[PDB]
Amino acid sequence: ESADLRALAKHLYDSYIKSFPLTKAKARAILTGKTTDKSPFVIYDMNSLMMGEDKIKKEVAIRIFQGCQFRSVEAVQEITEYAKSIPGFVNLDLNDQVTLLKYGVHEIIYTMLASLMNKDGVLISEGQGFMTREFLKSLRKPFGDFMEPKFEFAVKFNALELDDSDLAIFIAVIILSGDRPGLLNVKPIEDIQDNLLQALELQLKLNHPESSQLFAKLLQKMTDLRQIVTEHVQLLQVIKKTETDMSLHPLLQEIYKDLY
Ligand SMILES: COc1ccc2c(c1)c(CC(=O)O)c(C)n2C(=O)c1ccc(Cl)cc1
Ligand SMILES: COc1ccc2c(c1)c(CC(=O)O)c(C)n2C(=O)c1ccc(Cl)cc1
Repeated sequence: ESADLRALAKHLYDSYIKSFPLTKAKARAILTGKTTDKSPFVIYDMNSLMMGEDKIKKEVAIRIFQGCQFRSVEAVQEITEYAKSIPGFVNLDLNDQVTLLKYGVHEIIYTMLASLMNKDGVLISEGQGFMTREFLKSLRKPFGDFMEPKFEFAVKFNALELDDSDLAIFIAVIILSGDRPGLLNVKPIEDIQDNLLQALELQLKLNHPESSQLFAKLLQKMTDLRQIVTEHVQLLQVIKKTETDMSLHPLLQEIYKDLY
C-alpha cells in the first residue's frame, strides 16, 4: 500500500505537470527573481495598463472583468483535462463526473490562484505580467472588492508552503468530494477520495516532515475555499443586475446556475 500511495502521488504529479502550463514552481521563479525565468511587466495604474497592453499579449474595470473570464474558462478546461487522469474518475456515472466538476472547479481555481499571488499582487498572461493588489482594490464598486478576498486566502494558504507535487493530490481530493449536491452514487466517489486522502497524508509527511499536522491544517483550508465561492457568487449577482450589457461565458454560466 505504502509503495502504491507513492505510485499514486507520482502519477498525479505527472498528470498535473502535463495539465497545467503555469506551475507554482514557475510562478515562484518569476515572482522572486530567478534566472530560470524572466521578469513580469508590472501594472499598477492606468498608464502601466495602457503600456502593458503594448508589451503583453471600453472601461478598464470591464476589460479586467473580461480578462478573468477568459482565464477562468481556460482554467476549467485544464482542470477538466486533469480530472480525467484521476484513477476512477472517468469510470464514474457521467452525471456525477459533471457534478463533481461543477462544484469543484472554482475551489481548485482559487487554490491554484494562490500560486500566482503574493501579498502585493498576482501574475497574469501566463506570467508575462503582474497586476498589483492595490490597483485592483482601487477599481470602482463593485469591481474593486472582487480580488481582495482571494489575496487574503492566498496569503494564509501560501504560508502552508506547498509545492506542486503537494497540490496535485490536494486538488484531486477536492474534485472527488462525496458531499456535492445531486450526486447519484456517493460510495464510489468516497472510495477514490479515501485513497487520494491516504496519498496526500503520506506525501505531506514525506515532503514536509517537520511541519506537524499539515494534513489537518491543509484539510481545514477547504472551509476558506467555500466562503470564497459563496462571496464571489454574490458579487457576481450584483454585476448581472447592474451591467445588463455584458454576460458571463456560457461555460461559467452553466457552472454557476444553479450551484447553491
Ligand atoms: C479567478 O477568479 C476570478 C476573479 C474574478 C472573476 C472571475 C474569477 C470570474 C469568473 C469566475 O467566477 O470563475 C469573473 C467573471 N471575474 C470578474 O468578473 C471580476 C470582477 C472584478 C475584478 Cl477586479 C476582476 C474580475
Ligand atoms: C484570474 O486572475 C486574473 C486577474 C486579472 C487578469 C487575469 C487573471 C488575466 C488572465 C491571465 O492571468 O492570464 C488578465 C488578462 N487579467 C487582467 O487584469 C487584464 C490585464 C490587461 C488587460 Cl488589457 C485586460 C485584463
